Amino acid sequence: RVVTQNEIDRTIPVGAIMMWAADSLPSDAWRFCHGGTVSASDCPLYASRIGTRYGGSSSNPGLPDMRGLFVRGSGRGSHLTNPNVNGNDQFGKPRLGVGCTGGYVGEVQKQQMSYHKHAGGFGEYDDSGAFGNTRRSNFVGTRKGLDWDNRSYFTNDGYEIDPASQRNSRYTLNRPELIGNETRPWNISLNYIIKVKE
Amino acid sequence: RVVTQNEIDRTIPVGAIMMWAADSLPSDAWRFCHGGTVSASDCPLYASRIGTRYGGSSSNPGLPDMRGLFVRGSGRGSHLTNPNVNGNDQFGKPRLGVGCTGGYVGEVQKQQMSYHKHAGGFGEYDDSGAFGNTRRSNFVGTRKGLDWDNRSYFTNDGYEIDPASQRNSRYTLNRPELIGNETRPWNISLNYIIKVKE
Amino acid sequence: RVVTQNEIDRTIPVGAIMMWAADSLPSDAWRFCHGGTVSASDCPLYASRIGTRYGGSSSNPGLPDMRGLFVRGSGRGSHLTNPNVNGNDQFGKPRLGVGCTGGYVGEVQKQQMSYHKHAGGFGEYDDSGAFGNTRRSNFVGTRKGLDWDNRSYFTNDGYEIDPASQRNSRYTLNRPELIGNETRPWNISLNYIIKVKE
Ligand SMILES: [Zn+2]
Repeated sequence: RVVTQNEIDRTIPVGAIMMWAADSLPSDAWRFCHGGTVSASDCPLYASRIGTRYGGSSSNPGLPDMRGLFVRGSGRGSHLTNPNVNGNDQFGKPRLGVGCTGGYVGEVQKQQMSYHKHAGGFGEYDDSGAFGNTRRSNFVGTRKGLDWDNRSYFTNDGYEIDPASQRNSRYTLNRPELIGNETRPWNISLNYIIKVKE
Repeated sequence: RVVTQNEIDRTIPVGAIMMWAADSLPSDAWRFCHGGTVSASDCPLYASRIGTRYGGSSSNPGLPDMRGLFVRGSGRGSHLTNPNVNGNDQFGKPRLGVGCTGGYVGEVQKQQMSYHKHAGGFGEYDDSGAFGNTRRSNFVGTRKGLDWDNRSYFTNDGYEIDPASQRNSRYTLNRPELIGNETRPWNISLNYIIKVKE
Repeated sequence: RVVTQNEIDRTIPVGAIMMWAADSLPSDAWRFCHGGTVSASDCPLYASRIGTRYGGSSSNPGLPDMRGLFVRGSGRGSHLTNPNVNGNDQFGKPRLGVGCTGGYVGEVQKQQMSYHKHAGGFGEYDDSGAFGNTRRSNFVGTRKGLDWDNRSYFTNDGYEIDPASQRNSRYTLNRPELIGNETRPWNISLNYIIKVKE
């Protein structure tokens, strides 16, 4: 059977986004998601379906600016709402779905890390750590001079303190370059492209 | 040359997933990945290629529910298996590829953060921190009353303890809103759509 | 209007990447991003547009190997460059855009977490924590034997120290399975596919 023009938008609707493995595009059917605009007269289905939700004006609708961004599904689906990943576990700690959701379509979220604790390098005999404690074992502390009206002294920020040339295993906090400015998984950077006209 | 119907599935095969920049779809060729079902008689190539791997039944195959989820490649490829990002570094710490992999196709993984350490706000002269230590320098500790049969006292969970109105630089632990319920990178939320019929 | 062959590449250009919800592909128009190669004579537009940027040779151009990887947009766009997510906040801490960027197209980044601090389980009266401190309140410390030429003792790595069967709420550091080998958000694993020929 021979294919007609109405099947084009059916196959890839204007408004759709995919990835692109190079730096330039071969045709004006697609545009980069780099925050430009399109002309509404040039791209009437983009103007009608997307409008100004990514900025611009009705005459020159905005394109998404996805440079630097990861993508997640909008909303919160069955893998996140399952009761078995919500509520608190047997130790009273929230399960890993709690507080995790996509936004509305087009919403941008900043980097974040879950709250979490570490066991400290000092402590005492009583079961009275401000934020919890281990069982008693081979751990240092003092028997002298304890009182309970002090400050909590902060840990450092996870970067190394001593120079690499003077460290060994026990003077090194972390896996190499794990701590930095950004929370993000292993990833490849690609361009995102959006379909704007037939 | 004129295009025939067999080239449709060639160009975008049923089973393919991309992103969508709005809240509704213009045709029934695509469906949202929101965990619905399709009819197998309506969508025979979806029924044959995908079947019940995302749930549903043979008569009404399930759609993926990608709401709230990021996407990674299934498996573990050259960027993760390269020996230069595996094994231990010169300080005995596992390199950043270790333990990092995609799952099988359709597998869902929960949020996670790598193990890591911080330098503590207290310590002693001996090279005997339970979890390691720095070199000796301008760091507080006590010379009195040490013993080694105590508990380790936990750090807090990274949220601020004192109110913003009473903090300054040194009373503030973290970058603003960095700590929260979720580990995730900077991202935009979009819909995912799957091709279900011609 | 009847559709001709030149509209194929227009609709989905060779070089485009999307996702795939199964384990095999129905036609040779697309290939998995599993690090293979294609033949340049079989796939001349792939050879001309992509060349050897993902490896291989001019005669047999390489395919991306996206197995295990997430995707982010290349570059750094308006959501990351906005002055209101850069610079330092009122406490002198860098806002959450600082240091966050996509790479060049095809660049791979390793997992990372932002630097951050926790409040320690010990401290003293003076406003002199090496890495900061809270206000004075109900916090343990010693009044005896302080000096300032010690080491900083490290925290542990966030994994639990005591066995689950012997823990309760206050002996448990973290949300269940939050700490592991990998920093990554909630996600689904899928195949990535790239368009290589008409
Ligand atoms: Zn930490």
